[PDB]
Amino acid sequence: SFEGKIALVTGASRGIGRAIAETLVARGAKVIGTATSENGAKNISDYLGANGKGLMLNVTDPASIESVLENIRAEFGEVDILVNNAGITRDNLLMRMKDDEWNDIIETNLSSVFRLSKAVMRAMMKKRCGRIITIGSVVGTMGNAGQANYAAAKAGLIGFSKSLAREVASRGITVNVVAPGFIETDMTRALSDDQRAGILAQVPAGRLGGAQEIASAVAFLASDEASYITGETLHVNGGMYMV
Amino acid sequence: SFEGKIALVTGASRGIGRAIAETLVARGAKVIGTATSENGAKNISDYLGANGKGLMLNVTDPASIESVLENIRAEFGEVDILVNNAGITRDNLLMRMKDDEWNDIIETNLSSVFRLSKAVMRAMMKKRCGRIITIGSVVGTMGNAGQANYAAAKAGLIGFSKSLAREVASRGITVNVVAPGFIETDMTRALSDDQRAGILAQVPAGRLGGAQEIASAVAFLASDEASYITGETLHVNGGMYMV
Amino acid sequence: SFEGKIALVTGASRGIGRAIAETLVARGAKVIGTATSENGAKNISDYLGANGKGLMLNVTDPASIESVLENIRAEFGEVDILVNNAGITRDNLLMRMKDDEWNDIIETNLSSVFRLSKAVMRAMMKKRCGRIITIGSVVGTMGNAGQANYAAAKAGLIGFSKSLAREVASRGITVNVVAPGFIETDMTRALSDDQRAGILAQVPAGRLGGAQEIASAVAFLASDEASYITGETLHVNGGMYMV
Amino acid sequence: SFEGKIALVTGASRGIGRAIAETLVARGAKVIGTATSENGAKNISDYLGANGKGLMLNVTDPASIESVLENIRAEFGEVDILVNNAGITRDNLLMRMKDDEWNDIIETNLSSVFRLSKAVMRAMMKKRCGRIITIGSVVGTMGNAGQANYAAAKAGLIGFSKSLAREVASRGITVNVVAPGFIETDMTRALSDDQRAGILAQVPAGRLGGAQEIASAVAFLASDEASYITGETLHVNGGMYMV
Ligand SMILES: NC(=O)C1=CN([C@@H]2O[C@H](COP(=O)(O)OP(=O)(O)OC[C@H]3O[C@@H](n4cnc5c(N)ncnc54)[C@H](OP(=O)(O)O)[C@@H]3O)[C@@H](O)[C@H]2O)C=CC1
Ligand SMILES: NC(=O)C1=CN([C@@H]2O[C@H](COP(=O)(O)OP(=O)(O)OC[C@H]3O[C@@H](n4cnc5c(N)ncnc54)[C@H](OP(=O)(O)O)[C@@H]3O)[C@@H](O)[C@H]2O)C=CC1
Ligand SMILES: NC(=O)C1=CN([C@@H]2O[C@H](COP(=O)(O)OP(=O)(O)OC[C@H]3O[C@@H](n4cnc5c(N)ncnc54)[C@H](OP(=O)(O)O)[C@@H]3O)[C@@H](O)[C@H]2O)C=CC1
Ligand SMILES: NC(=O)C1=CN([C@@H]2O[C@H](COP(=O)(O)OP(=O)(O)OC[C@H]3O[C@@H](n4cnc5c(N)ncnc54)[C@H](OP(=O)(O)O)[C@@H]3O)[C@@H](O)[C@H]2O)C=CC1
Ligand code: NA
Ligand code: NA
Repeated sequence: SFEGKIALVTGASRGIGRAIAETLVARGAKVIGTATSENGAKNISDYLGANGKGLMLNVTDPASIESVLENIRAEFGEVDILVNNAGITRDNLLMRMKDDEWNDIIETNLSSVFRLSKAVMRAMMKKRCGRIITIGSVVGTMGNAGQANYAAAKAGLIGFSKSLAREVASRGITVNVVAPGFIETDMTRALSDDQRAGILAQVPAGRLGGAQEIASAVAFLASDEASYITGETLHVNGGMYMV
Repeated sequence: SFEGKIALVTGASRGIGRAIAETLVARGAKVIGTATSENGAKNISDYLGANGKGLMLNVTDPASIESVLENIRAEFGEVDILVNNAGITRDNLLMRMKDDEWNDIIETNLSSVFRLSKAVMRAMMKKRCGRIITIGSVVGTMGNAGQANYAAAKAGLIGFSKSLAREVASRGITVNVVAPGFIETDMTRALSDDQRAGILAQVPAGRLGGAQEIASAVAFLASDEASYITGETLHVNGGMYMV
Repeated sequence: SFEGKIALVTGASRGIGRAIAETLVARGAKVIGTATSENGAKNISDYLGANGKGLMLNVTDPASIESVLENIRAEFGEVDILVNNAGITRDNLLMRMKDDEWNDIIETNLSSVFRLSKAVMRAMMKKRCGRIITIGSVVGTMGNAGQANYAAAKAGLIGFSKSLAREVASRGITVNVVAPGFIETDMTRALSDDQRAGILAQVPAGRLGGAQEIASAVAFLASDEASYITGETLHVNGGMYMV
Repeated sequence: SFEGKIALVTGASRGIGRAIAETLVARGAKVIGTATSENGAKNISDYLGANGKGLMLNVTDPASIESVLENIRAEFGEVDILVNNAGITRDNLLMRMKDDEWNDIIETNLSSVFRLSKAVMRAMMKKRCGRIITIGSVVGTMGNAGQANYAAAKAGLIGFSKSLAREVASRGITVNVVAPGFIETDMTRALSDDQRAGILAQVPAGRLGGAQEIASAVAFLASDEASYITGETLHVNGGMYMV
């Protein structure tokens, strides 16, 4: 399914990013997963073993981006599949939201998509084949109190993706977004009973999503069987929102 | 894979419906495909072989629906996956559109979705597992001059699907729409050389889609890897429209 | 603002339809409001007085539609502004939904839009000016358990409107949808405390909408100041849903 | 009318911003319009006369924002209506897009919306009344080749607006977006004869929009007749895109 393809998955330490990396490996890809520390990069190298490696990447630092891409090109080849998964939250109601909480979210969650996409596009255009998949959020579509920064970044990456899709579609490259709802992570596992119940009440499916479920959606769009899907957002949210 | 799941694909004679039926068989489903005539049903039985059967079905006729589902239950079992693919066009500008052209489109393309979905839901709710997937159209979301009837039906089945999705989500059933752009079939071949050039100019991918590309999307949603996707529309249109 | 214009408002007896009629009159229109009984038509004639009249109209009966339009053409002139407000509900979970509850909703809420729009379009096309505005619902966009019929009709009229908009836009006619959320009516006034509280919890604004608020939106789109809005849905729902 | 309401319109020198400012004055608002230079501010003061004032504002500079709002509070009072109209383009295909062209668009077109909205919200929350309206673009929803930066900002401000809308709705404040299609201004005049023909071919209305048509939409949302509209995008594009 992905035999001979090279994938770059940003933020592949755990959860969604790790499930994406593992799924792509399971279906034949060579995967480079990234973390913000050399130790995180080591842990990624450890689970990937013979099927890829971990590298330290800061998606807000241009020099870090060039270093990582040159390493990949030296050891593996040109990136066929880019999965923009790295992302953070800095929640606050707007009157409490600090300028840094705004700027860091825009930089890490939106400007990252610009930087990484631009860095891989030339080789994909030459090859007349490629996949760019960004992990958005239901919050980008519905909005959410206390997450106006996160919502701005997650909505903004859809506008970005639609525009890039229009630029590259004629050369067999697709550019799409997967938008998760509530996914079980270490964060949600630490919530109280009342807090989890409050989350579940929002989801018609009546459960949290799994990291693997997001990985399944990404792997579908990354495949040869999604060649006619571009500029699309695939919502994976148990019916929490419906558009 | 779909080992031991029973799928009903309406309108499986050719084009998108046939591609869906073949894909579901290849991945382990027992498939019942339908045509509007007994001769068409036999042709379906021929290609399905030991993995399924063709039946004559008119999706506008309640007696036909009832007879077909009883035949399926007697020979195979209860339907696990319903694919509402049957559909027609009756194109005209509104000023020329005949009552029959409106009504036949509503009955064939919209009311069919109600009738078939209702007819399979009880058993899916009992098993706490099910898939309903309806083939929509880009035209349902974009609109198209000369197709106000078709657009009404294809938009209407999205509203229907979101509502049903909300009713059944907590019992492990998903209800989704796959919305193709222009696909090379007997619905499209009838266009002129300049209509085809006009359509191609609207598609960033620079090509018509293939029937197998829609089948790939349907098969993804029908699978256990799409359990957290419900009330969603998956657009497969080469970038012709982006939402 | 509407001096010299003729408006037809279907279902103008009370609530939204009556507020629409009154607002259009207040801004200079001549208004014909419709009801399903001769007595309802009388009550409309009574509030409209010198600024229009009531007529008995059944939006599912073609002969009734021709009769009403011929009366309007004789007494007033050609319809400049059509507001499709007539609509019903027949709520039920899908396994309890009767065929008549499906068919009556499609006929009254969706096929009506086809019939009335077609009946007024020729004169608007000749005049190179016109407005068609249909009252949709938030349910058409979000879906709702127990309203799959209503949701199908309300979503279907958006697809219809987009297609018709594309057909007529070049001749200065716009075709739009106003989609209310929860509006205070006689129905909601009769609800229990717990029932009203359950509704309000869904609405960030924390109140029900007024019939006049929907009328304001319709009057805006009907005006000369909305000439560049077409194929659009204007959601008036206090933030109950956001697209 | 807006008797005794104070409106701030960013970028009111010409085009859409000027039309918005003039419309709000004509309907009784006291208007503060802004330009990036003192010479531009005087030109605004000239046209506003006794009904308002021009001020120099840079929406990327926190000190400029603070100074301007203090000037408004000292002379007029607290802002009741904020119209975020200031915006720029820095067009390029992604492969040629410079870091500056990305960053300046994000700062000017997206982060400005955060900064200005935050700066007026406290007083609106105290009064239990307010309007925030941001000028988006069709490109935010559709995407456009060569405008991935602009699209990211214009999509991003929708996510922002939905989130803020959710925070403030219960206190009688609305937060909405008006999304113009192609409007005859200094942003568009720079296109070639064949670009203009290419744009016109994409607009069913068969014409560019007027600046006053956007002002009409803004004025409707700013009014007391749009109290139940929040978190909404009002598309004013002649049918160029339909959602
Ligand atoms: N419910 C959920 O969890 C949902 C998550 N998402 C999205 O999924 C993605 C994964 O996040 P989440 O699920 O919270 O799980 P994590 O917090 O495990 O994933 C975030 C990853 O991003 C990396 N990262 C953070 N900052 C930077 C930076 N400056 N440069 C490079 N990498 C960075 C982290 O690296 P490190 O490991 O080195 O710290 C980490 O691997 C995000 O984009 C998030 O918005 C979307 C919808 C729902
Ligand atoms: N082709 C395209 O570009 C696109 C197609 N679609 C949708 O995809 C679906 C399949 O389209 P496509 O393969 O192109 O179409 P085809 O016309 O090739 O096939 C239509 C199928 O539906 C069956 N059918 C028609 N009427 C009825 C009825 N009353 N009861 C039961 N079955 C019926 C036909 O049966 P029989 O063989 O007996 O005539 C046939 O098997 C449709 O829903 C269509 O709207 C959507 C977007 C684009
Ligand atoms: N919360 C709400 O109330 C909302 C309502 N809407 C929509 O607003 C519209 C008004 O409905 P509602 O608010 O329930 O108030 P009403 O029930 O007062 O309005 C319905 C109107 O439709 C007329 N009508 C019913 N059947 C027919 C028919 N066959 N032919 C012609 N006219 C008919 C009725 O006529 P008569 O008076 O003669 O009985 C009545 O005037 C509907 O389209 C509804 O879907 C949308 C969103 C929210
Ligand atoms: N024209 C069109 O077709 C469309 C426009 N839009 C949007 O409409 C809005 C106005 O567009 P339009 O009238 O065409 O544009 P113009 O270029 O005519 O005007 C832009 C305005 O924004 C001001 N401005 C620019 N940068 C800054 C800054 N850093 N701080 C404060 N003010 C600034 C300008 O000030 P100065 O005069 O001092 O330079 C000017 O008043 C924009 O947000 C644009 O994206 C959306 C869709 C279509
Ligand atoms: Na989708
Ligand atoms: Na809208």
